[PDB]
Amino acid sequence: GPVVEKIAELGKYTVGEGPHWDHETQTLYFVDTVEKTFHKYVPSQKKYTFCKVDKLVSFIIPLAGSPGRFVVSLEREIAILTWDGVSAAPTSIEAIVNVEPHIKNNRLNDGKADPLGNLWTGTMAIDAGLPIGPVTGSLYHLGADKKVKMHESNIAIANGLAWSNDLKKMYYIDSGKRRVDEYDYDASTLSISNQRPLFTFEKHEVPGYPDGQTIDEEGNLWVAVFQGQRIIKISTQQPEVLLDTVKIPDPQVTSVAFGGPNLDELYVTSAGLQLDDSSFDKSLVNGHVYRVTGLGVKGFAGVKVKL
Ligand SMILES: [Mg+2]
Repeated sequence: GPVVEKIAELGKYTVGEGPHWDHETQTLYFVDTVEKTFHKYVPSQKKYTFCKVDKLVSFIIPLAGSPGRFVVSLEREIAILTWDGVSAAPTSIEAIVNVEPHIKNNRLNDGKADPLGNLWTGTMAIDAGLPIGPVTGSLYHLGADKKVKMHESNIAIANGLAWSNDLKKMYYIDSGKRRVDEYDYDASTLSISNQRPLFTFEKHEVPGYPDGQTIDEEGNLWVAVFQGQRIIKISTQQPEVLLDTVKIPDPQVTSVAFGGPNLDELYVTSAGLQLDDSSFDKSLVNGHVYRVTGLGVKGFAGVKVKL
């Protein structure tokens, strides 16, 4: 019986997203895509701060070796944000690369560093829709040479990413496909190949859409289910195996990250934005942040981007 706790200190988010646990400073970072804000929460000291920008944002990841600098998305730009962690505006922003300069109605969505510190992230139409909408996105990684390489195309809603502990596989979610895919991942060349479905929602009566994901020390995936009011735990040893379900009060669960001193607390973001064709009445759709404990598994600290 896991225990799910609403973090009252944090309030309500329109689309809370992109949780990142920095273990060295025991700090959780996350974003609100639609409200154009970055957020910082220090649980041990009950400290909460935010930063405002004027572009759509989708991730915030500390830069390796540079305290107070972060790699972030600003619409289609990957940028370095210099932020003191407390002032409401950044100190400076420096663009690294625009991934799609000539696709004006796209944006970056989910992004994460692979275990080697390479940033992987995908794009999507700003007006992407569920269950059907424009399909214009692609999946990229950024090299330490500041050039992007494309790995996948025809993505509707570029979402959660994770890598196996032995660095042989990569897991990926296009929410439009309502499944989690697995790929063979070559750490030497950074190539992915042999795409196959790992877990298909329709085969297991799972409502909603997969969104963010993370992996634990046992190699199982924890997947946020947007419009499913839950997180699910799924096997990576065998396809199509649902291991557990944990209900979250907010229906629009968006993403997940392990954190806390012992890396055994699961932080969970959600979205209060009410969409058309929701399966839930508006009084239920709030956008709180949750902490889940007693899962009996640990995960890994967030990886910094090397760049
Ligand atoms: Mg997402």
